[PDB]
Amino acid sequence: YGFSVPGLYECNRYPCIKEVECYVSRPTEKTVFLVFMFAVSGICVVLNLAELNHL
Amino acid sequence: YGFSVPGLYECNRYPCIKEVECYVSRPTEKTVFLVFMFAVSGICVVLNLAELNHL
Repeated sequence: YGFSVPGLYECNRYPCIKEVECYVSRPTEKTVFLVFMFAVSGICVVLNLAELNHL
Repeated sequence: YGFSVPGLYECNRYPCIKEVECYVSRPTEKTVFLVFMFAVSGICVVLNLAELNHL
């Protein structure tokens, strides 16, 4: 997924003719959710590594 | 105009986004009309040249 959800998409899949432009819903909220989940998962990873090192 | 009227056109003029496809009305009749007018004009040109040469 990367780190952001763009508001525009360029699509060239059949049956679309040549290349078309499509528009996404709530890109900003989805970006915020993505970043927050990444941060929480990183914290979990750090704590798990600390535990493993302690063992 | 050339010698034919194609049935499809590819257009990339503002405000159209990128390139779009457009469809023409009665391409075959217009092609026939174009060729017929060209032939008649050519006959007229030949006759006029013959007259001028005679003078």
